[PDB]
Amino acid sequence: GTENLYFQSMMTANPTSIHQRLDRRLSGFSLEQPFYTSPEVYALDLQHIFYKQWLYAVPVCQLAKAGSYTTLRVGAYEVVIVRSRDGEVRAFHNSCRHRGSLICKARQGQVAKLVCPYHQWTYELDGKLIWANDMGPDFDASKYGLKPVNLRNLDGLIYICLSDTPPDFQTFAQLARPYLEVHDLKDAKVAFTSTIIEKGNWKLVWENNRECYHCSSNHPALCRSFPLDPEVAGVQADGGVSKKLQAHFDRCEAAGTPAQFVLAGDGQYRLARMPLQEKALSYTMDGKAAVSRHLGRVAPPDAGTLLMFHYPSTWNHFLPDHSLTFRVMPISPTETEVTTTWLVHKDAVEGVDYDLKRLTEVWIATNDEDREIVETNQQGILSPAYVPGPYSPGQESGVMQFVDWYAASLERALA
Amino acid sequence: GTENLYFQSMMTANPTSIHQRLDRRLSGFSLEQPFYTSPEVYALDLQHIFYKQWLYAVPVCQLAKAGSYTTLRVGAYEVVIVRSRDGEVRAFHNSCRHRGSLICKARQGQVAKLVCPYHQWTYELDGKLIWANDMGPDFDASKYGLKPVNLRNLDGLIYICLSDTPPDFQTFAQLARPYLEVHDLKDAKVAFTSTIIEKGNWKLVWENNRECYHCSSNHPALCRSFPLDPEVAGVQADGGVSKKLQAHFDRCEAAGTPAQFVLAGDGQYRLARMPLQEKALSYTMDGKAAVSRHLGRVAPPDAGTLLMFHYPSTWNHFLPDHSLTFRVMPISPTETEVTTTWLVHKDAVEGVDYDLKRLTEVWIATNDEDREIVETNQQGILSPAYVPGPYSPGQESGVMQFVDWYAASLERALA
Amino acid sequence: GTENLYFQSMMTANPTSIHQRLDRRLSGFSLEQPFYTSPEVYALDLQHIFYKQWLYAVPVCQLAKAGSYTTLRVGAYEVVIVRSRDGEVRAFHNSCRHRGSLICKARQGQVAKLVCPYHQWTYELDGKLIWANDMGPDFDASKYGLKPVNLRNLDGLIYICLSDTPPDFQTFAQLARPYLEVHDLKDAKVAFTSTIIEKGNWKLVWENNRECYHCSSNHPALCRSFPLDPEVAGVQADGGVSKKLQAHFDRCEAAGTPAQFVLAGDGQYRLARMPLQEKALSYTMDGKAAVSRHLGRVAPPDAGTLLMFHYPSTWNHFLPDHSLTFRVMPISPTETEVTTTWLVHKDAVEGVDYDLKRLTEVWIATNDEDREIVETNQQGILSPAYVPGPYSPGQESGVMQFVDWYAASLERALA
Ligand SMILES: CN1CCC[C@H]1C(=O)O
Ligand SMILES: CN1CCC[C@H]1C(=O)O
Ligand SMILES: CN1CCC[C@H]1C(=O)O
Ligand code: FES
Ligand code: FES
Ligand code: FES
Ligand SMILES: [Fe+3]
Ligand SMILES: [Fe+3]
Ligand SMILES: [Fe+3]
Repeated sequence: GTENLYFQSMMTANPTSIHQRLDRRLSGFSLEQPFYTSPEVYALDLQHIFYKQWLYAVPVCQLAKAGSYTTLRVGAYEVVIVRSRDGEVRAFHNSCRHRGSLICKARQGQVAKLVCPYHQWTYELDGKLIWANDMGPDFDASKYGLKPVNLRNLDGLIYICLSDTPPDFQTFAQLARPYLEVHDLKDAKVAFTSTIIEKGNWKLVWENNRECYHCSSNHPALCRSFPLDPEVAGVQADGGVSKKLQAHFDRCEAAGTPAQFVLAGDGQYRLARMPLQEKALSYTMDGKAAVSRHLGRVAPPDAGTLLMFHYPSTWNHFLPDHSLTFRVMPISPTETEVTTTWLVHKDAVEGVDYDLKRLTEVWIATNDEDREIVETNQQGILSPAYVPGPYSPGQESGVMQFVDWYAASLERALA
Repeated sequence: GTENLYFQSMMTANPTSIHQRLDRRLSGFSLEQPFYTSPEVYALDLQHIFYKQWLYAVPVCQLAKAGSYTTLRVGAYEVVIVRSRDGEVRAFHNSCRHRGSLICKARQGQVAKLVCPYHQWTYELDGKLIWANDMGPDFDASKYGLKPVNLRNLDGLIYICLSDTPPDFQTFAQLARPYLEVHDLKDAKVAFTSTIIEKGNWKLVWENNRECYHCSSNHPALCRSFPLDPEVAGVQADGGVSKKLQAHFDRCEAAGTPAQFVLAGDGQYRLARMPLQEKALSYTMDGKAAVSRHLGRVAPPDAGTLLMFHYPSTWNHFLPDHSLTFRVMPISPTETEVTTTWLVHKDAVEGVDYDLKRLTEVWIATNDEDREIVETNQQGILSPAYVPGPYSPGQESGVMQFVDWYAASLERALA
Repeated sequence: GTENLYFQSMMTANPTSIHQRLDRRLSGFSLEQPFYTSPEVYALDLQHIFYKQWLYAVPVCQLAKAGSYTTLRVGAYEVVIVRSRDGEVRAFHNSCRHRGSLICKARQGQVAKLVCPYHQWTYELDGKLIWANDMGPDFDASKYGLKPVNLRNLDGLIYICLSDTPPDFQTFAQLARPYLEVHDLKDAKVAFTSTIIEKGNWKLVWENNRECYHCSSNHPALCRSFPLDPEVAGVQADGGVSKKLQAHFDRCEAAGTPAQFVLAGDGQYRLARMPLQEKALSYTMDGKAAVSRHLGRVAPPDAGTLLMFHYPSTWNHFLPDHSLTFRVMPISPTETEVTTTWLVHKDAVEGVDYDLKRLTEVWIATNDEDREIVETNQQGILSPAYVPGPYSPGQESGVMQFVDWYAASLERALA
């Protein structure tokens, strides 16, 4: 399979020479092999991208209850996110300060205190070490609380940053709020979660995500509701919006629902509320709303889909009736974890207000089709005969946009 | 298992120092550990041996039909071999020139055109890019056809070479033709294929193949039909042929069937038509022909077995009634893929002219026994206590011959 | 799982800089990450610790019969231990001197001679090559006997050393004999063996073993019979023995059973006969003897447990009724094999004198609980946020003792 091909390919690969490769890179072409296949570049992507930027973790509604927690792995980091006694959500390194053990072993739960399973060093929900057995009179517990992790709440969506010197989150947060607040995500519940591993590099997952050049042949279910128009998927709107699209933005905004396409100065994130195809209202097989009790106050009913990406961790679709978040996490040079979360109103009842299959089938199928595509792409790229090829200017503008953001971010980090 | 032992062994291994190891190598001894166990030597074997020499791929009869194709992996290369519209068989890198994707995902099939599953760039069966959607007015498709792979047809057997500067194939092809043509391989069909992975280095598979020192204890089925006489398996005939053997060569050649032992000047290949044991006619449990409708025009009926090896990819047995090809492909430092293909006349009918079990049981068993032997050999070699030992001059002349060819080829490539 | 976390963690890890890390190490703290996670340190641990020190292999009673043998893997070494024709137990490298093959493929068995399965080079049970087929007149078999492995018999327990220059074993052997001889281990049989792989570094297995700081929360079955008192598990007795403990040592020694705590000058090994909790006599759920026919002549019946450790390979519990040996063998940087062997009197009859479940359930459970603990510890340590933490002086004195022995041994080896 791909794991073998990965080993085979790295055996004869030329040196990574990253500065030389970055120097000769042209924006209109796919990346040279080792960006997608080498452990050297993968290590740089972890150190300089995933461990330095803000990352989407989970919806805040998963931490609704007192003492609730959820855990996730980011690269080699094990993080626990908890609702503290004061109602604040905080994140910590899930590593006991005694001898290093994980403290929370389950993916989610509720606790009164964080108690290490090894020797029961006990921490308060704010990270403070409040009991350590028989450590002697010269032990200073104030030096041994859990190590915090930088955390922000983006209007009901929890973001974290593993750096001691996180970049600016506030510009993004301020920009996004008008678009997100109308979805009332703090009042959501998780209706379903799907976690899959795709056997391709995280950048291949993103390049695939940032175009619909592949969609008509590969996504029969999605194409019923999501338009193939390159302006929707891509970033050609940044230079100017078509009349048809602006007319949609205006219908939304006349109705009080922010829609207008906005792209970060540095290209890290984009928000836009795009029309669905034809008469579709939601990502379903019949095109109608999946949930009869809407999540948020979006108007009009055919307001379409709020697209939001924030590199490197997340793309999202916020519809009038429900919302979907996607989290991208690196597993190895040729493996990527994608977590899709369906959010519905907290009072929407499964079997009454929505049907689980009807709610999820379209994107379950789509993700599976994307995974197959990404994996097939990865296998060809592993050939030593692979060379960069040209992106379509009309169909892949969004791919070039992502690859530029990635290369610039890496260049800056290596400076 | 062996994968663990591989990791354990490389941890404490001395540096590879390949030039120093090559310098001190004596031809009468097995190779020092890292030749059989190290990823450093494995990488050199791929780069300098498998990616530079002509390799057996598949019988041409698998590409009998219009638009037929077959795919194979050689190291990290994914290759597709196709019968083009003009009747020519060509090979290409199975990597789309857009973003790199595999084009043909199945092991075999038929197509009208080669259509990439990702964004449907469409290629003619000669590799030319004939359609690429929405690539703009400055896109030159003539720069983006599939990359060709050097290919030859050795009398019904397809060989390929991954180098842009392939070595001479013509000397071998010219020498082999008289021996092969009488088997009419272009009129064969594949009756059966067996693919196994042996957990030993590709060179251990070859060293095992090039002797029958192990045969009497390890191959009860084979020994019924294949002689143990070292002159048969080995290369002592190169210095002079025994009277008994020459008498066999003469029976064949008086009957118009080329038999005489011939060995390449550089040792890369050897052809010889050798007698079977006793009264055996074929590789069966009862010694009689497996197929009643013969593949080719070999005479007399006890002409025996045409042995042909061509390093590094193939050994072969061509009998009067059917033929067997073996393809050796490297998987990792301690793994090798061996593909055995049974060829019979295209009009031979399974259940009438041959029985599948009767046709295949002997070599299925033999390959399994060889695999066990090679794997057991590999495990001992992984010990840091392993040191070269002496080959038997009488029983292992053919092993020394292979190891010399390998070492010389590596020396020349590193020069 | 852990294998992924291992790969993730090594990607961004700082250089190992082992001399710098060793230089700054403080004895009161857990080790810096790469000691527990890096392949570089693992390679040094194999080369300088496991391949240089004496290691426990198996009880001699497994080699009771003529021509009996047993095999084990130590790192990448494959070793065979055999009872020779003269009654001596010897060990050899299980690698044929011809081409390297394993000779003995089974874990245990009996043979007349050691016959290589490949080409049947035949060795006497003392390693001498007595037959090699068709090797020519200039073959000197005296140069090609099996390579010996240094072996000692510690009062019924077989120890080996992979170095050509083994350290002193005699000081340990002489010290241990009075304690061990009363267990009559030469008259034992193996009642049961359990082999498990724990997904943590071998040093984490040892650090866990050398404290009961974790025991009250994690070992309900064990705590019924094994005391939590830090003086029992640890090495605080080295500076002076409590009155209660000395009273126990005196009961044993008045009765002729050596008990007194003794610790090696260099800390490599320790023997002590410790009291069990409450009225317990053995490691059972009811606290009574597991076997009605005792192994050895220990007195009094509540003499408790003879604890013996010898780094890096073994800890042991010798009770009045039966004994348990534990063998620690490295598998990878984050994997360790632990083999627990229950020894009972050779005439003790399963189903009459002991019940298999009753005999083994306590330590089967305990080992499983330890494995979970070690694996959870390993996962947290893999975080790049992991930093050394302080050991409990009162509860983890034995952990510091082991870590000191390890660091000193590595320092000396690198000198
Ligand atoms: C639906 N795909 C194609 C382009 C947009 C992307 C998304 O999920 O945002
Ligand atoms: C049958 N074995 C032993 C020597 C020849 C080899 C072969 O398959 O060509
Ligand atoms: C029972 N554990 C805790 C300390 C002693 C250790 C042992 O098995 O020797
Ligand atoms: S590792 Fe957490 S209390 Fe010891
Ligand atoms: S990768 Fe083949 S058409 Fe895009
Ligand atoms: S490898 Fe043992 S006899 Fe040949
Ligand atoms: Fe898609
Ligand atoms: Fe064989
Ligand atoms: Fe324990």
